[PDB]
Amino acid sequence: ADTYAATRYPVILVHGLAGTDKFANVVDYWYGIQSDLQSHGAKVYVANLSGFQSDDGPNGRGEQLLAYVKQVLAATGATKVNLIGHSQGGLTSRYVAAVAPQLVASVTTIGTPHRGSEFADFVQDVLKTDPTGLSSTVIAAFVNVFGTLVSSSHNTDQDALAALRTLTTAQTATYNRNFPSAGLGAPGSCQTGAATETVGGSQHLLYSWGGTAIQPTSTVTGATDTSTGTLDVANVTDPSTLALLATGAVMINRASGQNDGLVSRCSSLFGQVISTSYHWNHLDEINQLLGVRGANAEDPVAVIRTHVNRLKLQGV
Ligand SMILES: [Ca+2]
Repeated sequence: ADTYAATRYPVILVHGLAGTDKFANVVDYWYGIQSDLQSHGAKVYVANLSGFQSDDGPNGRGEQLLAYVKQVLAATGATKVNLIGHSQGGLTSRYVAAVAPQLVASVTTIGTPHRGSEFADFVQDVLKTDPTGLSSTVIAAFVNVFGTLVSSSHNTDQDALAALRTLTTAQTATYNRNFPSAGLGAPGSCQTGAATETVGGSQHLLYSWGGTAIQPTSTVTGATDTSTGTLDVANVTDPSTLALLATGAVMINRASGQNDGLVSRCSSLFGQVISTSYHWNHLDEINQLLGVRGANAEDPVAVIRTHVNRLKLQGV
């Protein structure tokens, strides 16, 4: 054990997707990340949140996270925390930094759709005419795969789609207006904002990164998966690999540009962007499923570890 990742303030990992900190009630959402960071001296706490309504609604994920943050502080005697969120967890983290600015030292978002997801938009369009979504082979595939990851549910296939409602372009637009952030860039610029923000007289360090495995091609039509080789085992041992190429292809046909299967490069930009060139799909970002990634995908565990050291070096 060493102190490479020993930050001053505790680290809270904030999940996204359908709910809780587990996939199918048994697999850790942040696969293998907590034990790694702890072996490097970090104090890590993993949030467990629920709900499909907006992050700022009554008893919504935002309020749940805020309550959790206060329990962590009260138990540790620490005065602030470092928030690291994935997918919707980046939106959740934003709520806490906005309503209790004095309790947050930094906000890092990984593959967060700050400006919405074109796939979430597509699903909303289809259910307007096929309340089932199944007339779409892409939706069927998405549901089949992501339905198996839902924890604590009696209708996992339904819940798999429910998790996309808050990620639409329209919903995030509303959220961004009610919860502005210096970390966001100007509208329609596909540029990031400021590296820091001063809120309630508290300074926050702002960071982000995302994956761009899915690239547009002139010829799955119109898209290619750059995370995998020719004959890649990740295409077999991880069912989310081809599922996210399919959803990413839909995104590209909806003018998203390069993406991770659910979040475009432009939508992910927030604060200081470490990189968006990682050859990752949305689940590779969190070492899923079960540590499986394509031959061209970088090590996500190493990437996160290096970032917690980065925080330490910044004094948080
Ligand atoms: Ca994977």
